[PDB]
Amino acid sequence: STEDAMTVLTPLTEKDYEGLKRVLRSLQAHKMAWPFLEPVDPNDAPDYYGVIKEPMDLATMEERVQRRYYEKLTEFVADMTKIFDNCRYYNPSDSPFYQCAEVLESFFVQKLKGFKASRSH
Ligand SMILES: Cn1cnc(Nc2ccc(CCN)cc2)c(Cl)c1=O
Repeated sequence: STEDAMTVLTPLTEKDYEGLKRVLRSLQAHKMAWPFLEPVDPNDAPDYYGVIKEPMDLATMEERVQRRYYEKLTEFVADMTKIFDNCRYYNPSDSPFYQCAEVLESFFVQKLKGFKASRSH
């Protein structure tokens, strides 16, 4: 679709980055975002960094958004998707972390669809 190819192909502008920061800020303020605000503490999960290849967290993405790290929206979505995929990979489905990744990813998808619609019209 128009938004699909534009997500893959259209380079991010300074205007887009205003939308990326807003989406991220709305995630950081969500009540179920508490496990993803900062990197996982390895004292809380000893084997986490031995099994998770590419860890990710909202503070790392905030730094990358600040430094204009992302060139395409797909790269931004890929980093965010890693946060939730890493969580559901390491934790059981009845874990509070797992449940948070399910709620927050749905919330992110709602906000991402709003951002994609604002770039095209
Ligand atoms: C297994 N596992 C553990 N903790 C997670 N988040 C998280 C990050 C930081 C803090 C407090 C910071 N000292 C608490 C929880 C995730 Cl996401 C996870 O999967």
